[PDB]
Amino acid sequence: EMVETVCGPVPVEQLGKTLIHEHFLFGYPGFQGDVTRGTFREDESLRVAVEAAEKMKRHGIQTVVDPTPNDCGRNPAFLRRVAEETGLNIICATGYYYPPYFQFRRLLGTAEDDIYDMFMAELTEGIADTGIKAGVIKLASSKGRITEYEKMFFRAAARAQKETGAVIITHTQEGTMGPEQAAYLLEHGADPKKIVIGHMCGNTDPDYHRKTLAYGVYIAFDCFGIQGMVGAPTDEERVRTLLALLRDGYEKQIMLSHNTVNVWLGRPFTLPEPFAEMMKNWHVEHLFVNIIPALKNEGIRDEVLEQMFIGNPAALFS
Amino acid sequence: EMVETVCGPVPVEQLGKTLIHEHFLFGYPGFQGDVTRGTFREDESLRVAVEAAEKMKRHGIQTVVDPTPNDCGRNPAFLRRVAEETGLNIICATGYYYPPYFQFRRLLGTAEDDIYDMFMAELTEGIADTGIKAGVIKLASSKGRITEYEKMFFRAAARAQKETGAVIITHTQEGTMGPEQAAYLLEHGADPKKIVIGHMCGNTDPDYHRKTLAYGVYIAFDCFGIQGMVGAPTDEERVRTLLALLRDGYEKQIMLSHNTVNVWLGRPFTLPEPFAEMMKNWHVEHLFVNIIPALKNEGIRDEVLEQMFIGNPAALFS
Ligand SMILES: CCCC(=O)N[C@H]1CCOC1=O
Ligand SMILES: CCCC(=O)N[C@H]1CCOC1=O
Ligand SMILES: [Fe+3]
Ligand SMILES: [Fe+3]
Ligand SMILES: [O-]
Ligand SMILES: [O-]
Ligand SMILES: [Zn+2]
Ligand SMILES: [Zn+2]
Repeated sequence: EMVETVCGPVPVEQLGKTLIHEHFLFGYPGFQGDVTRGTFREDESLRVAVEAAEKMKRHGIQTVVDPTPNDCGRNPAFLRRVAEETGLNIICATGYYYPPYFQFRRLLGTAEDDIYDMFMAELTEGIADTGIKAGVIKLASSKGRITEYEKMFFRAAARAQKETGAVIITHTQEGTMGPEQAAYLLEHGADPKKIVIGHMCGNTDPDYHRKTLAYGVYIAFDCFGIQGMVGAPTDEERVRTLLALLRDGYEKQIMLSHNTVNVWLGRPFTLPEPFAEMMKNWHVEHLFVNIIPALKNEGIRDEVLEQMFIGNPAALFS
Repeated sequence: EMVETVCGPVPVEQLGKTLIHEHFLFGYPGFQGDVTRGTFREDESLRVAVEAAEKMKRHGIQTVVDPTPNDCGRNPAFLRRVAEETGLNIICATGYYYPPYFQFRRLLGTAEDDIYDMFMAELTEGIADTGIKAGVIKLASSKGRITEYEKMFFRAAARAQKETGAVIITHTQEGTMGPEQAAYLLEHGADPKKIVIGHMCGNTDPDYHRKTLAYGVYIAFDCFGIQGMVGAPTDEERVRTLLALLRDGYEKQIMLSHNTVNVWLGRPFTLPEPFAEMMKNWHVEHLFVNIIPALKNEGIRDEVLEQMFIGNPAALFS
């Protein structure tokens, strides 16, 4: 029926056309240490975010999932300000990026319990004093493995999902562990229809994807526009991969996004022109402007795309 | 002549009796993600900190070095409030606890430069907008090695020390790398008389210490009261070790402290009773009330102790 957004509960029927994975703000853990050179300018950042939101509304986006983790600068009140200004629905996450705070607590024996308690509080009571609840649980695993640290979060996540029916969204590292993540969450009682395995576009072998899809989870091709960095494949390889699965009838299990960071937290930087040109398409219109057109030209039907941006999010949250 | 404190520049002659290593606030990196259950209560925390400061003043402490790293909740304005209330001098640090924020920047090729630039700005311009400058650079290495990540900070630190004459204070992990740290900083032009190698009390082999002292650096026995946790020796083993070096004439190179955390950031916790009893003496009076008395009884002279708490800090900062 309902999903919690940064502006409170909203009917799932009303979510409409949705990007499953975008960041208004994001910083890599440790950004907070770099405050003297990386101080947060709220009014300018709000301007950039409101601009990004409007752009999305231009292409009929009514809802955005912003899964920024707790230790990556998640800022619910700021997201609420963006939503209040634009009418955009924004759903935020509870979760951590892929030690030693939770490692210390593991020494105390309470760590996995504390993580569960955190998920429950943020899903059912509210984030800090913002009075905002998260709508998704955010998980991430490492390249080629789900570490013992990460598994605590996975187990906590599963446990929390059973109580709340919250959606789980995942991050996979460099195209690994898709099936392992799905299998492990299912072992601990999670519901596949409530799970999105993210960053699947980081692997070009459609066999890998089918292995993941066999579990009945959603997968996200959510890194469109990211090329030539962090061992990423090109958008063409993504399209090629995506086409294979669409033709094989998997549309009810696939969702698309860019994983943009519209305001970087911490110290400003400039990608060097080696990297810069390859990333030039990493913005929130790129799906609408460049990717979807190519898909049409390869005979993907509007009924199919609507399953991805409208039907799938709707089913996911219902 | 002068050292920067949280209340601005102060003549070194006026620093007086000094604890080289205590924390008013501290949290392990990642504490900020646990905001919903670990929210910071400023007025209560300020009360506890002011209490801790008064305790120290009772035993003639005029100056405290608080080397809380940037990503561990370092809060200069808060420290300034404690100092303004108590007349205590508090010197704070610039530095990081022992990825991926600075790992990402290493991908950009600017990381070590950015770190240096951060040290320079915080030593010579100010921390954020607080108008407070750090008085020490804070470094830490891992158990049994100084990683390539950590070396960036070491090289940045050395470089900064040459420009500013700032003091470097270090953390060693479980009694390793003392001599390596000293040797590496010296290779890059750091001045041994401006370096304190911390957590030396984590190793009980006085040969290890002498190896470190041969470089002409200060060493800190700064974990008094910490027992039965993370490879910590007992205070008795510390005393035994300390006595060997005092009798061998190293007093001009040794300093003492407790490495207290008076307000933990993040989620409150309680130590289990197995751990809790061993740690019962971990407070800022313990040196004064239990350790120094034992040293007197083993015939350590007041002239010697004064070299440690007064002469050494004074020489260190001058
Ligand atoms: C420039 C490299 C790509 C990148 O940083 N993507 C961001 C999006 C949010 O989480 C990520 O790591
Ligand atoms: C309870 C274990 C001991 C402990 O927490 N020491 C703290 C002091 C400050 O930096 C440390 O890591
Ligand atoms: Fe992301
Ligand atoms: Fe410390
Ligand atoms: O991401
Ligand atoms: O410490
Ligand atoms: Zn991700
Ligand atoms: Zn330390």
